[PDB]
Amino acid sequence: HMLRLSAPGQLDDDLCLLGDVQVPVFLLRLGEASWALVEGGISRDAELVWADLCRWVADPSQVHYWLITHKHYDHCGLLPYLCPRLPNVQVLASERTCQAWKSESAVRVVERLNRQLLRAEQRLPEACAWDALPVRAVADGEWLELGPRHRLQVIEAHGHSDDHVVFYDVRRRRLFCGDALGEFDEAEGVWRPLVFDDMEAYLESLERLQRLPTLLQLIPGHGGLLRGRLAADGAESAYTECLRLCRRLLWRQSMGESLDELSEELHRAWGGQSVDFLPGELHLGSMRRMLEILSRQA
Ligand SMILES: O=C(O)c1ccccc1-c1cccnc1
Ligand SMILES: [Fe+3]
Ligand SMILES: [Fe+3]
Repeated sequence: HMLRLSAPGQLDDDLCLLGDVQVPVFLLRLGEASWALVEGGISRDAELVWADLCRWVADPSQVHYWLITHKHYDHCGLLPYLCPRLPNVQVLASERTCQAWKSESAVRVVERLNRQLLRAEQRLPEACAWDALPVRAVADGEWLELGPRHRLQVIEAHGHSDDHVVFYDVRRRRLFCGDALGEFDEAEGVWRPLVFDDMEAYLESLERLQRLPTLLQLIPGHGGLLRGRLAADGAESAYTECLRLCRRLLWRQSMGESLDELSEELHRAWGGQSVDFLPGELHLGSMRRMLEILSRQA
């Protein structure tokens, strides 16, 4: 489809997709000798993303920033493995996201999930300690002056998770939105909600994002770049899909169903898209957690 760019390589004059479209790392060209990365992928893609990076970046000491939307294992798994190969990089993440990397228990969960995704006999490169990452915490509303023609605003966007932020390039009307709008359904063209921490926060983040100057390019955590009407309408559509799921939950409960019934149906209808980077137990359990959240707050 012409409104979804979903191939590795160049996406715009300044922007490339590295790795797999399902868990991509974006590469911004900031100048002749300066680059940034956006989103932090899954650990097992280290050599793939590194190889792709080196096709565009002849000297990786020119990689100066790495912007991170949130602490989930599929959005920061590359950091310890590519860190050592990027001697000038500064990781830019929220305060709560940075805090997660200082927690032994939180780090354990991330490492276990990423290691479930290794192909057999696959060995990972030498890793920085999670608590030694070259991180700089960024605040809600902060302007990241990345280069002469790259200025991105941090916007708090809690709900999917309690640390989540998005990054807005107003010059290009371009929003890196992480998972805050949900998972874009490639077959049907609609947003699937991903409410895994707080429904009220998730919806209020979408209300605020809807107020941004009209979007031209919308870049979520999975699936590529959305443009045209999909970008312009994305936040509003994500919000109305979340409400649709609430009504659906209420309708079935009112017929005496357990949360497990709609959970299995959502896993069946939606779990196939992420099967290659998400353990299926996690998808089904995530569907259950989401319905538990919607059921409590509705
Ligand atoms: O956030 C996602 O990308 C996602 C999408 C569908 C199902 C589960 C997750 C998820 C849940 C928890 C931590 N990581 C990922
Ligand atoms: Fe997530
Ligand atoms: Fe994700």
